[PDB]
Formats: sequence, C-alpha cells, structure tokens
Amino acid sequence: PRNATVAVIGAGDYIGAEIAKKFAAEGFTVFAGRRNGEKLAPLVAEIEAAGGRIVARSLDARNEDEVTAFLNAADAHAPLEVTIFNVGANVNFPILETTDRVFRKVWEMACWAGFVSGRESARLMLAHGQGKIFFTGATASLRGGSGFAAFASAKFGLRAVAQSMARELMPKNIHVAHLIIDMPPAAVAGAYWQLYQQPKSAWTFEMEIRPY
Amino acid sequence: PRNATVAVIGAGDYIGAEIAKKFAAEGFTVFAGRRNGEKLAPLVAEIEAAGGRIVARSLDARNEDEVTAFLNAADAHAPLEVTIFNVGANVNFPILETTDRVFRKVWEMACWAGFVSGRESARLMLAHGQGKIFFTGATASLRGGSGFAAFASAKFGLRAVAQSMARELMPKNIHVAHLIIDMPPAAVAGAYWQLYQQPKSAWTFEMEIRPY
Amino acid sequence: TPRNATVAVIGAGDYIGAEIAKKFAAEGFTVFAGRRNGEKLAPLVAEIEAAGGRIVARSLDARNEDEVTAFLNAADAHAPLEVTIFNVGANVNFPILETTDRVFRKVWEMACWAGFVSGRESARLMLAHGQGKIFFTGATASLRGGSGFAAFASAKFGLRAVAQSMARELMPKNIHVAHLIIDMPPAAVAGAYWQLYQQPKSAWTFEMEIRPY
Amino acid sequence: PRNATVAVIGAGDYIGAEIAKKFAAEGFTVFAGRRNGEKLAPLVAEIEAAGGRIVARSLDARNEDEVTAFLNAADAHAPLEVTIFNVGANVNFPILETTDRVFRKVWEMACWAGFVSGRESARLMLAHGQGKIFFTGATASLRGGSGFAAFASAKFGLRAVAQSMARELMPKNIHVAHLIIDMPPAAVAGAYWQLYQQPKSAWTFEMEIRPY
Repeated sequence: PRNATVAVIGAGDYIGAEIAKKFAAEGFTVFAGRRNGEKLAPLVAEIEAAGGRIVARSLDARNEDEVTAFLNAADAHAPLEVTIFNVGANVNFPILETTDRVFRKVWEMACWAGFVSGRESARLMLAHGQGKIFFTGATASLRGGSGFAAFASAKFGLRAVAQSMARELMPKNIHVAHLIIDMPPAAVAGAYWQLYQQPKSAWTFEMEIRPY
Repeated sequence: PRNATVAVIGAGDYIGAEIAKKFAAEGFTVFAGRRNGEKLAPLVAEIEAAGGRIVARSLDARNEDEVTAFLNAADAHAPLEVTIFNVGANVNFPILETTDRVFRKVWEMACWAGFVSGRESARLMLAHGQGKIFFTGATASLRGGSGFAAFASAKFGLRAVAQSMARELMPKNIHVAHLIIDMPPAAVAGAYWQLYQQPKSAWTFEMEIRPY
Repeated sequence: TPRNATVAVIGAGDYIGAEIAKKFAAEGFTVFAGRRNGEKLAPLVAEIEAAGGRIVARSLDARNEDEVTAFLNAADAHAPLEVTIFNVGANVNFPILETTDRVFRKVWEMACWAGFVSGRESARLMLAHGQGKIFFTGATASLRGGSGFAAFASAKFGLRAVAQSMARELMPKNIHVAHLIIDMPPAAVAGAYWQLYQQPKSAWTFEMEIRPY
Repeated sequence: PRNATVAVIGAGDYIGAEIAKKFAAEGFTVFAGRRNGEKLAPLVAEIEAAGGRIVARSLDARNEDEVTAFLNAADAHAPLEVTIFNVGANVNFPILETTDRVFRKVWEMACWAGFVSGRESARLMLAHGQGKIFFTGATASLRGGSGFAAFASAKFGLRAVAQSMARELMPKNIHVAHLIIDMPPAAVAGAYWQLYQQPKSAWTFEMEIRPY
C-alpha cells in the first residue's frame, strides 16, 4: 500500500476500468469516476477481492464543480499523486449536420472537462510538491478528418491544454503527459504505468500507441 | 466591378481593416463586422472615398444568431464568395490563474465563433457551388506555451475545425484555408489575396507568414 | 522589358521544370535550364524564345558538385542570379530488404546532396548581391516515410532539413529560402513558385503544400 | 541469460556505454562497436566483473561491409534481438562553411550507417521472426537550426528511414523505434529499456525524452 490516491476521470469504458485496476494493483487507492457510478460496482468488487482500494463515485465531467469535488475528495483521503483524464466523445457529422448542441457538448466533455481536471489536479499536487497529470488523446488530437470538426476541435483543444500545462509545470516537478491512442485496454493501462515510472531526467510529454 | 460579397468577421483591428480595404479595392462589396460597429466609420469613409463598397455592422461573434444573420445579410446583397474569420483573443495566464470565465470566453470568441462563421459560410457558398473560407491562426494554433492554456486551446480548436472543413469541402469546390501569423497589417491582407488567387489545382490549406 | 537577372532551374527535364522555366522567362528573367541531357531542352528553348523570352540550356548532372557549381557560376556571370529553383525528383519504392546500397546512395546524391550543393552555391552568389530566392521542390515523402519509401523519404527529409537550416540562417540576410511540397497541371506548380517569388519580406512563407481537387 | 544478442552501434560515448551496461545487466550478450574497439576494454571489464556478457569490436559505421559483418558476428553468437543505432555527429557550421567533406561524412556516419544497420538487422531478425530496431535521434531530427544543415540533413534522413522501416516491419513483428534525445546517460538506457519492454499491442514508434 501507498499513502496516495489516483484519480481516474472516465472509468466507464474498458480502458478506464483497466487503468483503475492497474494503479490499484500497484497499491494506490483509486478514485474512479463515471457518469452512472453504480455501474462501477463490478469493477470495485474485482479490485477489492484482489486486495486493492477503490472509491467509486458518479461524476459528470462536464460539471466543473463535481470534478473539483471529486479531486478534492481524493486528495483528502490520501495525497493525490496521479490524475488520468480519460473522457472520449467520438462523433462524426458533416459540417452542415454538426449542430450547436453537439459542438458545445463535445467541447464540454472532451476539452473543458480536461482543462478543469488538469488545473484542479495541479492545485492539489503543487501543494504536495509532486504529481502526474495524464490525458488520453486520439488521432483526432493530431489531425481533423472529414466529419470530425466537433470531435477534433475538442481533442486539439485538450492537446493544447496539456502542452501549456507541461511547459509551466514540468519545471515544477509535475509530469504532464498526453497519451495518444490509435487493443487490450490492459495495454493502455501498461503504457500509463510506463509514463508513471519515468524518472525526472527523462520524461516524455507525448507518446502514441498502436496495436500490432 | 464585382457582384459578390466578402464577409470580414473581425474588422475591428488593423489587420481586419487592411483586409477590408484590400478586398474592396478588388471590387467586392465588403461586409465588415466588429463589436462596436460605429467605430467602422473611419474605415467606411476611406473605402468609399476610393470608390469601394462596404456595409459596416455591429457583430458579437460569440452570438451564433448574430453571425448567421450577418452572413445571410451579406449573401442577400450579393453572392457570398469569401469569408475571413479574424478574431483576436491573445491572453496569457498561468494555469492556476486561468479562470473558468476566461477559458470559456476565449473559446467562445476564437473557436466557437469560427465554427459558426465557417458552417454558415459553407451553407451559403454551397448553394452557389463555390467559395473561399479563410481563418486567421497564430503560433498558438501550433504549440501551447507557458501561460497559454486558454488561448492555445482555442486556436488549436479552430485549426481542427479548419482542417475537418477542408477535408470535406475542398472536393466540393470550397477553398478552406488557415493563415498562421507570427507585419504590415497590409502584408496579412496581401497573403489573403494570394490565397484567394490560387487556382483549384494548387490550393494551399495552411500557410504561415512572418517578417524579416 | 528584360530583367538584368537570371533564374537557375535545376531539373528542367520534366513538365513541372519546363513550366517553371516558361513562367520565369515569361516574367522577364533569363532562365538557365539544366537537365541530364541538355539537347532534350531544345523544344523548351524554341517555345520560350518564340514567345519572346530568354533561356540558356545546359546539360547538367546535379549529383556532380563541380557541374552544379559551374552551372550556377555561369548563370550569375550572365546576369545576377536572383532565383534558384531546385526540382530534382526521384520517386522510387522498394521494400527495405530490396533497397540496395546503390539505390539508397544514388537517391541521396540526386535528391538531397544535389540540393545542398545548389543551395550553398546559390547562397554564395546571391549574398554578394545582397538578395535572392532559393526554392526547393518537396514531396509528401518530405514529411512522412511510408512502406517501401526508405531511400526516397530519407533524401526528401534530408532536403527539407537543408532548406530549414538555410532559412534560419539566410532569411534575416535577405534570402527567401522556401520549400514547396507537391503531391498536376505542371502550370499550377509554376504559379505557386511565382506566388512565393512575389511575397514581400514582411510576409515570407518558408513551407507551403499544394495539391489538385 | 537471454540467449540473445544486442548490437550497440556507437558504444563510444557515455550514452552508448550505458545502453551496453543496461542490456548486459538484463542478461543479453551485448555486441558493442566503436571506431577504436580497444577503448571498449574498460567497459568490457566492468560489465564482465558484474557478471554480464559483452563482445567488443572496432567498427567504422560508415563502412557498410563492417556494419554487416558486425551484425552477422552478433547473430552468429546468439540471435540478434535488439539493435540500437547510436552514432551522432553534432557539428555546426554556417552554410557557406559547410564543406563537401563535412556534409558527406555526416550523412555517412549518421544516416547511411543507420540505414545499413537497420536493413541488415531486419534481414537477421526476420529469420528469427522477431526483433527490435532502435535509433537515437536528436532535436535536429525534427527541425533544422542555423548552422545545422549537415547534421539536421542526416538526422532527418535517419528519421525517415526509421519511419519507412516501421511502416513495413511492425506488422511483421519488428518493433522499430526512434528515441529523440533533448541528462544522465543512464536515463537514455532506461528509456530504451522502456521501449524494449513494450508489448506488441502497445508499441510506440517515436518517443522524445528530456531532463527536468
């Protein structure tokens, strides 16, 4: 056991669940959040039967108050050392069929939410003097294809937040990273663990993984 | 001459004025747009003095209904052939001092507004079967520096919108372009004219200019 | 009215190169046009001269640094060298195990080495006049290396770096170094190079990508 | 042991030495090459006192015959499983001062040698049905600065070789990677160990590391 927490913002999918499993398996108390937090009960049982610690919460990440409360709670339980922001929103609409609602919603889910998760984690971590903030990217963080104006906009948006944060906070002992996924959920979790284990002398900001 | 309109969304600054001057000098009826639309009066004087046609309007680009009406007003006067989105927003705040309001407001001015201006320009131009949609970018569209989380996030976001639109609409005879600036505000207006003059067999999506 | 100036077109043997020569000659420059077999430039010379333009055709193997240097020195001696356009392609594809020592070396000599020498020697000549433009033709293989493209992409990436490094050094010294990436009509590429030529120093583009739709 | 060899081409610097020490400690038989192979004698003595296995050879990486013989020698000892190509050439000259001799020598040491190293490694590895081919890059692999025409040309060139080889060979079970440096040399060795440990479902092609 470590006297430390890991926040997994977006433990709904298999990737998010695997990240939770992995950091729990390594002795962190995992705070896991998804929209319908009752659906985390399978994951909790499995992790706790394996002897690991997890606090499951319902969380709409679009809501900045809930994100702040989620992260503050994690840090109150034990010092927050790692946040993994894992909130996707893969949608495709031709530009004319991209509504105001969809564009705003995707930004709120995939960019706005990551900004708030990143800022509030930084606030908690800088008080401890160390920490790691990891964001999940996609190929839409790198290039905007046809139909992906809403989605690529939010993912480019998140990438820029990660960059600016890294420029500011890497010199302040916070490892900001951006993992672009393009597999086993478990392989994504292993990749986050690999970023976690990097020493200060050789930190990677951006990594892309593909399955072969 | 000409029987067609140019919408210059962001005619408030020096760059926006010069673009309005340039496209009017080349025979287009320029629909200029800024916040305080009555501050366009010295520009409207100078342009009409030289024989150019200009319709000055108040415009808050964040408001999607105002943008839609602005672009519809331009098209109703003469077929809309060129939209140039040129909306500022250059701010710097450390991550912890980047407020909810700043982040959301910067996105609204610089990314959301660009998406609306773009999608609505596309609707109108596709009726005429041709047209050009140009977006002004910055170094912050390409990399996020320290303190630039809000601004870089929004410019990255605009880049992805421009990219996705280009992937879909360039095959449908609409030249979508993204002009990155690091000048003569007049030199920027010239660069846009270069992009306008390009034939369909040699269209550039992204062009970056800087002085020496 | 003739400009008292030359343009070196290194690689005037394809349609793109010929159109570049046609364009700069149409705008009043004397074009020095080089291809491996200079006698094959005879139709181009005839066409340019009948339209009122000036052109000197030479045989030039751009892998040969002595020939590149002599070609550029000759152009500058004629009239001040103002624009060099390096347009030496080489699109070839071989799986990695089938990419021979010969193919890899030759593609580098033609597409990268030749560009370095042309660039360096053009810079030497142009800096004496205090101005000039040095343009390099790139490809998508300048930006990413696909399967089978190890030799070609290596040389194109290599050319792009040379261009970047020359630009960082010489743009503040009044040389517009540029890199035009293509993937037409050939007349369109010439237009794009003319567009780059026309840019004022308050707004130069280093790299630009074009494609047809 | 691992009953396998690791070829370190460019073991004459501190980084090269550390890569050798690292893979030897993990039970590989390291084949270490540098221009004067007698200067590897201290490293051999250090690794072998620790219980590691290493063979030192003189190698001029510009010479394709020597590179091929080096890698054949490695594979003849035990299956070549990892090749790490690590031959730098960090020189700076203004363009007019970059001689024919310098531009060619730099390509020969830093690009040509890498190509031959990669092609020959792939030949040997494909016969065993697996392998990893790693290339050390620099910031000059990504952008060319003033004075770096020779170095950046060769480094860009090598990046491209790595890219093409990766596209072709990752589907055929060879992990090709490009580690961009910029720091302790042990940190570089650690990052290559990271890349070695990546499972097939989550391989990264390119990773940048820098110190903080």
